[PDB]
Amino acid sequence: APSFPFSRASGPEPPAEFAKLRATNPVSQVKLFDGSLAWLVTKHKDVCFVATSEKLSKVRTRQGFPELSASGKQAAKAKPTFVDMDPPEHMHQRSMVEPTFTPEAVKNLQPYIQRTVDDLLEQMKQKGCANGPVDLVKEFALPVPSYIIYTLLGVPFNDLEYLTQQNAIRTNGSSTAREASAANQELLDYLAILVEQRLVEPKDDIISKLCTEQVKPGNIDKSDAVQIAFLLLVAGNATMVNMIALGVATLAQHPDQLAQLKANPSLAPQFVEELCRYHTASALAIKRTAKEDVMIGDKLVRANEGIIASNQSANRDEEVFENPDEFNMNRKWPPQDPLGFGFGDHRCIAEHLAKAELTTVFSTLYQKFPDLKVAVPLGKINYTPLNRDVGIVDLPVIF
Ligand code: HEM
Repeated sequence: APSFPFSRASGPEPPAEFAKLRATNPVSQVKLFDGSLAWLVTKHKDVCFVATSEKLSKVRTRQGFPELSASGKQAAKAKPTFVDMDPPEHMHQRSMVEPTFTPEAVKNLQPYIQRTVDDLLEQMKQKGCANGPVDLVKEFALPVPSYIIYTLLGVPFNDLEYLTQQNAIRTNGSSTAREASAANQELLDYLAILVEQRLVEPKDDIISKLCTEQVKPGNIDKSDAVQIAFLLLVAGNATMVNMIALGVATLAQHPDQLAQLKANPSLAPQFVEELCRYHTASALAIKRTAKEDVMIGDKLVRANEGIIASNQSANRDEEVFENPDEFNMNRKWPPQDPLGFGFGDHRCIAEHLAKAELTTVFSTLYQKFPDLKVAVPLGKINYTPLNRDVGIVDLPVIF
């Protein structure tokens, strides 16, 4: 059995194994970092089944749960938030914070989203690139999702820049473990203090809603509220940064499609749908353990055996998406959903927010900077390490 996670075939490409497995062995065993074996599911139809089957569990203290690193195994010990829950606990807690992420709520947030993107682009203009390229990640891709999610949680304007930097330090590949866990402690301590404040005078933010509607009635206590606020911050932010940077890089590699976006910014939604299919930047989140024996394709998954469902592989499934390895924002979409955001009950709570952010960015970026260009050769883009989720560490641009 091959070791898993697989490495990406190159900087922007998924692992090569998935294509071979989809054609010859779509449900296979892989070897995890700790020698334990797990089942790997690679086809769109089977990913959808894993994501929704009531015989499979996300509870991480069940025997056989497939942790991919040593830190996930100790992370498993902490009191769980709804990302690691099964029904009916899962939706009991998830529904406490879902109101802010509904399509209606996200529609009302659109003016604020546009203003955040506008402001940060204008800052970047004023900084200019008269002394060399600027890092689109640091100047724009990192603060855009960071400022929005922090603001929704209830962080006041003056604290945004410091906390944005701390959260970036958490997941920066060149941080030592001491730097990353200190940045991590910094974030938890700040949220605990903000929870204490909102318990005394609530405002109009997610933490205030949790304090008022759940903590004070006793449905949860303040430490649960900190953990839920922390989950909402860290679950999607690094992914959002990578999607933004990956969109810019992808457009630089497909000049003809960038020219269409420049001449019709209303194509941004369709560009965003294809970006999220093609660059599946969160590909290791759909994991389960089997509560009972369960049949997936021609394999029997025994109870207490772990499953990993690759939505990355599913998004390149030739049986669903014609010419899946071509980036085509003008593609015709089948009936089946792309799985960039997962599937079923656990499907990314922030799907509508994330798409509205991505769509606002790509309908605005090139209207502001019609000559935005990646300043290094495309073969020299600094992608994330090949053993991690696809992403871009830094992206020098001129405009
Ligand atoms: C392009 C950006 C993003 C992508 C591609 C993405 C992707 C995903 C994926 C694949 C999952 C697993 C879903 C499943 O189990 O079926 C997920 C879950 C989740 N995401 Fe996102 N995400 C993004 C942005 C965000 C943001 C901005 C937030 C928070 C503000 C967020 C919060 C969550 C949470 C809380 C879950 C767990 C939901 C649950 O288990 O009920 N994500 N996301």
